[PDB]
Amino acid sequence: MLGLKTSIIGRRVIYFQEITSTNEFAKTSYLEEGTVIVADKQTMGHGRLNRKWESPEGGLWLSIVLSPKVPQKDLPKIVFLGAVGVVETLKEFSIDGRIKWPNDVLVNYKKIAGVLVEGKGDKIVLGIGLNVNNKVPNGATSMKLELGSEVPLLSVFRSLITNLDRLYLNFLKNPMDILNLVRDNMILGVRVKILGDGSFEGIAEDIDDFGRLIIRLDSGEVKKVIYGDVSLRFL
Amino acid sequence: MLGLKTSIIGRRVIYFQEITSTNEFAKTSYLEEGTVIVADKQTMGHGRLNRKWESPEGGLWLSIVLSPKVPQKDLPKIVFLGAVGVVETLKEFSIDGRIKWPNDVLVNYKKIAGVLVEGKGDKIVLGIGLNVNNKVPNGATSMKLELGSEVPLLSVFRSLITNLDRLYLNFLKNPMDILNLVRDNMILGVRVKILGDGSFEGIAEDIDDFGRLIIRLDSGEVKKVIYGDVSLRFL
Ligand SMILES: Nc1ncnc2c1ncn2[C@@H]1O[C@H](COP(=O)(O)OC(=O)CCCC[C@@H]2SC[C@@H]3NC(=O)N[C@@H]32)[C@@H](O)[C@H]1O
Ligand SMILES: Nc1ncnc2c1ncn2[C@@H]1O[C@H](COP(=O)(O)OC(=O)CCCC[C@@H]2SC[C@@H]3NC(=O)N[C@@H]32)[C@@H](O)[C@H]1O
Ligand SMILES: [Mg+2]
Repeated sequence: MLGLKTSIIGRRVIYFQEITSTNEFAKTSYLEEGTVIVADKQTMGHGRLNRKWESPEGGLWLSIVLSPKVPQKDLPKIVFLGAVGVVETLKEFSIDGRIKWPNDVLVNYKKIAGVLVEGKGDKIVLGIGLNVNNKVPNGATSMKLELGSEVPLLSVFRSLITNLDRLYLNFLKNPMDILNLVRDNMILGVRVKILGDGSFEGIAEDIDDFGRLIIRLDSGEVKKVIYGDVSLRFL
Repeated sequence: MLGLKTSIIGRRVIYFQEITSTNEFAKTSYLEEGTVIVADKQTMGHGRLNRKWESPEGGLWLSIVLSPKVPQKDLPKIVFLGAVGVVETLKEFSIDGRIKWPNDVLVNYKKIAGVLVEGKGDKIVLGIGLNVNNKVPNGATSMKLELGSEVPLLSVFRSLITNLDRLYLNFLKNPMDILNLVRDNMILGVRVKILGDGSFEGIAEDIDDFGRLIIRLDSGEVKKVIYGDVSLRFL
């Protein structure tokens, strides 16, 4: 009854009033590619590492099941599909979102969405959390806060699924295309701090052909950061 | 992201752009009580006694998994929950839906919806097919044809699910209650022909305390029809 016209992503959609985590459900259950897992709220929303993702009602919390027949080298770009897709849907709603490497979407520097990719077996789970009408943690923002009025969640859902379906289909044919869209939509030419041990600081110059953030330290040294137990903070 | 507020029916919803039959999928798959299976269109939709059910895009084709904790004697009343639920939704949209024993809902004697209940052990699948905006076979009707305008499919879904949840919750507590609702909404006091092992004609006067259709033949003889391998036709 949703009448989705997408080719792959959205062929099936499993909705929950409540759930622990759409990402967890997605990787522990057998699902055909393109299946979307979505819930009104998550009791155990997951961020990177052991971080929690606040998932109260009013937001868009979903996971998509993928099984891309592309070289292993390209898989790390899946997170960018989610991020660019969010940016595209925000634009449709007249909101300018900017990507903060490697998985965040910011609006005027406030986090409005986060992307979490997990790969179990030949299956890949693309998780996306977008604040729409829900209240958010201090420092974050939502579509409702940016526009001044509630946005129909289903309208956002349809827009995002349509955008992701297109990005994904192109990704399967032209896997390097997404990087271009990312460069044109991410925060660069600014100073950042790379936490963790070996912690350093420098200017985020660009992302390379593998999706690595290229940083120029004050000494002129160039480091290439791969995203994992990695965290980027502005300063 | 649908934001359903029902207690049981609709705790989860599995949507398909296309499927063979929601009733088949619901009977076959391991699903929790309250889970709703809905598809834009069915390729192998069916009615009773191996009959085909046209399921083109525009209609509401869904199945609900239930595990009614009531005496085995009350299970046959489940089909009425479906029919009454549809009638209420139709009335909310100002369409005069009336129940035709045993599983149909008509508008001016033209079928607009059919209910098919299929029986496992502790699991019951409540299937409902309601013509909304889809083309229908000659002699049938749709909400769109009745209203002279297209109706938002999602609004009909929300209405029906809300009604069914309330009706189901009450059924668990008072299994006899639905019979009153069936009586106030069923086509009665008219001449009907019952088809089973042979056939006979008479006035459909009412349903009894077991949901059996009471027929009064011209001889004054009273027969009690149990819905099974039988068919009812108006003269
Ligand atoms: N609702 C919210 N809005 C903005 N920021 C939030 C937020 N909830 C938590 N945060 C902050 O963002 C950080 C997490 O950032 P990270 O970069 O590590 O992680 C993320 O940004 C990924 C979030 C992925 C969420 C989706 S929801 C659908 C699916 N199911 C799941 O269980 N997860 C995925 C937290 O440590 C918080 O400080
Ligand atoms: N779309 C339609 N609208 C009105 N009448 C139809 C119709 N499609 C078929 N019919 C007629 O209705 C008869 C079927 O009547 P019955 O009383 O036996 O059976 C029914 O009326 C039950 C139909 C149940 C349909 C739902 S759709 C969701 C779920 N998944 C399924 O596969 N089935 C259920 C057929 O033999 C046709 O003559
Ligand atoms: Mg019938």
